[PDB]
Amino acid sequence: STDTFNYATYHTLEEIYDFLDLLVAENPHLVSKIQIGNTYEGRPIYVLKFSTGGSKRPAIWIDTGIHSREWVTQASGVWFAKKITQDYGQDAAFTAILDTLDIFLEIVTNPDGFAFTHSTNRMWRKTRSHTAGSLCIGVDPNRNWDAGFGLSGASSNPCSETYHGKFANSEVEVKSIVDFVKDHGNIKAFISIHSYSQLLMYPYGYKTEPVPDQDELDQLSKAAVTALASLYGTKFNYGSIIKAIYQASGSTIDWTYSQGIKYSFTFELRDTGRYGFLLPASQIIPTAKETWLALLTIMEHTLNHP
Ligand SMILES: CC(=O)N[C@@H](CC(C)C)C(=O)N[C@@H](Cc1ccccc1)P(=O)([O-])C[C@@H](Cc1ccccc1)C(=O)O
Ligand SMILES: [Zn+2]
Repeated sequence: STDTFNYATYHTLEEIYDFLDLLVAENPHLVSKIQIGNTYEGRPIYVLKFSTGGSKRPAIWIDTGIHSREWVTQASGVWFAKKITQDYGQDAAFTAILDTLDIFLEIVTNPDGFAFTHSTNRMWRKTRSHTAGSLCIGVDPNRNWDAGFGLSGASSNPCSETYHGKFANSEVEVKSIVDFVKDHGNIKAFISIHSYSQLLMYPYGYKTEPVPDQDELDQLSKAAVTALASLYGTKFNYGSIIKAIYQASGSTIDWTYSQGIKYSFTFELRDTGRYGFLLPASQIIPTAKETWLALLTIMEHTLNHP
């Protein structure tokens, strides 16, 4: 059951999918699973919805595993799902969050990539869509969104790690999120989680110009990384994507923010390079724990600022 699940190890796609079902079955009045589409290879795409009721409540969205090799992100998502059901009705501050906000959690945002990192190539990053006249496979799901699509910060070469695709939303894994969010209409925070580098970022990645909500986002980022540090002393930096890392066009939070989702953030988790993507299983739960502190901070702020 989810009480006997090993949270400190990396799992396969099937185990994570079995986990989703276990958690819904153990918490039928709190947690449900939504299929938002099928991947290029036909695998279902699922979102957990955590809700104490109401009808299209204001919601936080959290996604992990958009880039499939980023294993700590999926492993942390599993932990978060469990943390939510452990804490609701036990922790008062968290209970107050979920008595008002819904939470949507997409643990494996790129299932075909994820299965590929298990079957064939531990370092696979992209989707697994085939591109004609190319033998190279896949599109960078973090360059396929409709925000500066195709501008500097992405590549038109199908073989590139940052290939943008033929057009915005050409990847079904991306378009499925787009349609979910637009159909929902009441997403107030959108958090995309990646690794590694220990960063918390707000938009834009595609241009240098500051977002109009920059001072609010920046101070929230400061509050979040300070919360994160309070646990093991892990040091995160924060800023716009373009300043903290590099120019990237067609990325997720640029899109979400342009739809009016003000609290659009992207995390880069542990570590800063020693292990990079190959983070030991012994760092899964501390990464998750400290990251949960940062998440609490953003959620509470979203709760309090309509
Ligand atoms: C071999 C390697 O490291 N490749 C990079 C991606 C290529 C550009 C070289 C990468 O995979 N970056 C991931 C994490 C990272 C690694 C080293 C330094 C900094 C970051 P990333 O999660 O894939 C970085 C991410 C940044 C981002 C976040 C949100 C909106 C726009 C861009 C991205 O490139 O999508
Ligand atoms: Zn990434």
